[PDB]
Amino acid sequence: MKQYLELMQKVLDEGTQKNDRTGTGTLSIFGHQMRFNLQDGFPLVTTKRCHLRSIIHELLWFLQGDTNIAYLHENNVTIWDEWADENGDLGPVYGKQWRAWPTPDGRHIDQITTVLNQLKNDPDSRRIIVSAWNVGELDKMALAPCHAFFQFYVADGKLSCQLYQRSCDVFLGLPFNIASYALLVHMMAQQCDLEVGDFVWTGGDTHLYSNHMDQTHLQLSREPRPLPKLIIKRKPESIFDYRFEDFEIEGYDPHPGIKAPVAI
Amino acid sequence: MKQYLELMQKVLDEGTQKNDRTGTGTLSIFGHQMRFNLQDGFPLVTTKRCHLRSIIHELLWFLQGDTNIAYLHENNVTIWDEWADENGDLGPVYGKQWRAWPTPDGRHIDQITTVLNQLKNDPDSRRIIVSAWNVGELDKMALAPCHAFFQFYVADGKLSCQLYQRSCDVFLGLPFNIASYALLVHMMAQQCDLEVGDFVWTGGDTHLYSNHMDQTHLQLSREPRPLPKLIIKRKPESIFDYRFEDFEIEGYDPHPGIKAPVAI
Ligand SMILES: Cc1nc2ccc3ccc(CNc4ccc5c(c4)CN([C@@H](CCC(=O)O)C(=O)O)C5=O)cc3c2c(=O)[nH]1
Ligand SMILES: Cc1nc2ccc3ccc(CNc4ccc5c(c4)CN([C@@H](CCC(=O)O)C(=O)O)C5=O)cc3c2c(=O)[nH]1
Ligand SMILES: O=c1ccn([C@H]2C[C@H](O)[C@@H](COP(=O)(O)O)O2)c(=O)[nH]1
Ligand SMILES: O=c1ccn([C@H]2C[C@H](O)[C@@H](COP(=O)(O)O)O2)c(=O)[nH]1
Repeated sequence: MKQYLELMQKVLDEGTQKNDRTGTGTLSIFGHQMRFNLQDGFPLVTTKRCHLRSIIHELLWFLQGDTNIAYLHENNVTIWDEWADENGDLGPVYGKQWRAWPTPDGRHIDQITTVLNQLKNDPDSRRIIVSAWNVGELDKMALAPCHAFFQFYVADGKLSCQLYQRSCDVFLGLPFNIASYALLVHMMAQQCDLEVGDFVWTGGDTHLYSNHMDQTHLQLSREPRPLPKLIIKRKPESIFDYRFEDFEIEGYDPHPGIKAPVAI
Repeated sequence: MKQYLELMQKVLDEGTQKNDRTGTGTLSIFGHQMRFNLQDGFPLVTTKRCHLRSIIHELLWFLQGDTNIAYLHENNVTIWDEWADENGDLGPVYGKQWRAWPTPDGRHIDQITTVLNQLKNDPDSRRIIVSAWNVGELDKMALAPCHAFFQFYVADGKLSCQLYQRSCDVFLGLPFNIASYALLVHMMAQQCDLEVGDFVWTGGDTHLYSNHMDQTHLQLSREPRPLPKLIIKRKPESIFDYRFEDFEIEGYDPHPGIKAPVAI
């Protein structure tokens, strides 16, 4: 994608060499924002092949409030396995914060159903936020959240979303993080009889790891193909009721996949 | 300043007319970012006179964990007055979350001590964040956090900071919020022997209120002037014991302070 290839070119031309907790070394910039008008096409990378199945299953997993990896295993998703303890638990991560943020006095707030009730009764609110950054439970999480915070806004009967991502692995994580959030914006728009607006991505530490530089220069020498189409074949009774097979992706024809190591 | 003024015209050319909680009406955009190189001077507006004594007093009030406007009265800062209960209290707002985010298990977390220790021991960290968006406590706050989430970054001996401001009053609040955080970046750079870097601002619902258009049109015809320079006259034993006496701006030659109606 134009926006994606241009962030890669910007971290290569402006990135400073940093060290990081996984030992691997990075090229790094701080502060970046880009926008995708979701009516132009579904924002899934065409310069290397990505796999929808995985983006969808992790999204369904977040929406049920799940933080154990067995659901993901049942549907062949492996990326969470190094962080999981012996019982497959990742601790209070995304799915838990989304659906059941713990308050000081006993309570639990479901941030997803709150947001659906704000878009319905009060779409002009400036407080239609979902946060995963629970400072209090961060010591209990397998990984502190990268895509930590997001805000929805409604305009001419169109739903927009902005995500604050504190840390971003440009080459490996970001194809999946933007497809994940753009999918949640078609799901919340369908539920609210709203049209799709913009998905705005903002990054804190936006980086390329040192052992991704050949890969990066190969992908960037590929010109983008036309952006694919998302078809939802079913409007479920609630947002928690989407199954994998409601979603069809049309017109997706990518360049060959490019592999690269995950820094631990 | 040119970034701030470019944003102001953008909200007029492109802003959607929205109804808001006050009734006043607004012109609005979603998703906007601004980079301020702090080497080039202090980012306090020159097109209208801003009063540094109130900026510096609100911020020392935050850093001490205080949610009662008593301190701000001793030192004449008003603005938090319609939101305070008869005992002068705002609920667990900014300062309470910066210094004492409360767990489910009784304990508290001092996010400013955490963040100073991370800057003094692990500067490459992509988790040097402090959040004021405490979901389990939003209902006990008089007004939910506008400047909600920020992240620090260390690259070539320089300290940078990025802010997420969910809802923004371009005319009134935004001049004060840019100086306030740029100021914090200077106190943190000083306590941690780092040079100052970039201050990056990211907004959600960025808006201009209807009854501000005249003052905005007056401001857009005035040219910006050179930025001031912030001298910090001493080096305190901790970031918690700074004082009004310690801050000085050389080179501030603004246009007159412009009066404009606040919305309740
Ligand atoms: C350094 C780093 N660490 C991470 C650790 C946790 C993550 C969890 C999820 C995601 C983003 N979500 C997905 C969700 C599914 C897949 C992938 C990523 C990557 N992908 C693997 C497939 C793994 C496999 O062989 O089965 C791939 O590289 O193609 C997936 O199918 C990124 C990370 C990162 C990440 O991208 N970078
Ligand atoms: C509509 C609106 N509501 C707010 C809610 C309370 C706020 C609290 C803090 C700040 C930002 N902090 C400061 C810090 C200093 C000053 C002001 C605000 C406003 N101001 C007034 C004086 C104080 C007053 O309005 O009572 C001025 O003359 O410009 C100050 O000197 C803005 C708001 C807004 C805000 O920006 N706009
Ligand atoms: O959704 C995800 C999850 C993780 N990461 C990356 C960010 C960093 O490269 C790494 C997490 O390491 P820290 O930032 O916590 O150090 O994983 C992503 O890009 N996207
Ligand atoms: O630091 C601050 C505090 C408040 N506001 C503004 C944001 C909105 O204009 C209004 C708060 O209204 P809500 O967003 O909460 O609805 O005050 C600022 O811009 N900066």
